[PDB]
Amino acid sequence: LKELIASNPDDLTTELKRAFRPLTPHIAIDGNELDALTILVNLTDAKCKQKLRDEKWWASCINCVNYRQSHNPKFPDIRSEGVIRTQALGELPSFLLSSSKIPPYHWSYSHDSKYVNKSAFLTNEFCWDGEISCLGELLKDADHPLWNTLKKLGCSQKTCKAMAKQLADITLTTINVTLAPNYLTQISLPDSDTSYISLS
RNA sequence: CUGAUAACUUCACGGCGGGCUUGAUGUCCGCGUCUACCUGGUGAACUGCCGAGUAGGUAG
Repeated sequence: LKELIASNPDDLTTELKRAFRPLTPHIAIDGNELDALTILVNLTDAKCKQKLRDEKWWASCINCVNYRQSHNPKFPDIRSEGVIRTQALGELPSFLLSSSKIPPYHWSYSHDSKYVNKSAFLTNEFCWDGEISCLGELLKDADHPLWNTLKKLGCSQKTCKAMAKQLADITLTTINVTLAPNYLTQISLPDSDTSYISLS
């Protein structure tokens, strides 16, 4: 929503740090991606990564979609040991609310304190012309645009892109919380007349 | 069968010093409140004597 006509607030560099992490609508790019990804590779480990993009590139930044999740079991008790990436099942009357009424794209990474700097390149949002989602869903095909920094930035060789294609095939259905043992809030209610249900 | 069960935040602490609000000021003119008017004691606590005695004691 903040395009290249007003992409420079000219105060300091908090705009990229604000627009990477989701609490707000996102910025749209067309071909000016080299302004972002020469900082993005140098976020971990500005026109310096051009012989060392190919290090810290094996599986570390790729593995952080498995720990990326839709729903957060660490609120407000952080020792929970989960990952939940499944939206809902059902629809409501209109006076009630849920996380179904609003678009599911603000998902992020909650696993570790030392791997905070590894949630880049696969958890953020681009918003090209609408249907705003994350990067792991729209990058599962062969013919894809905006690949100028794949044909030009020659440090990124073609040996691990197919692993990123085949590793993120099906992940929208995996749910695994384990109640033995953690700090998970668990509750019981009568759903039927006799058969209670211990939901969470 | 309650986002389940459990869950002692606390110790010390000097906002003080100084300060001329004043000057002047015509509220007045006029003005018919009037008419009418039963609070009643049914008959109802008497007749005498003494006291010089509107005071005081008696008999019935």
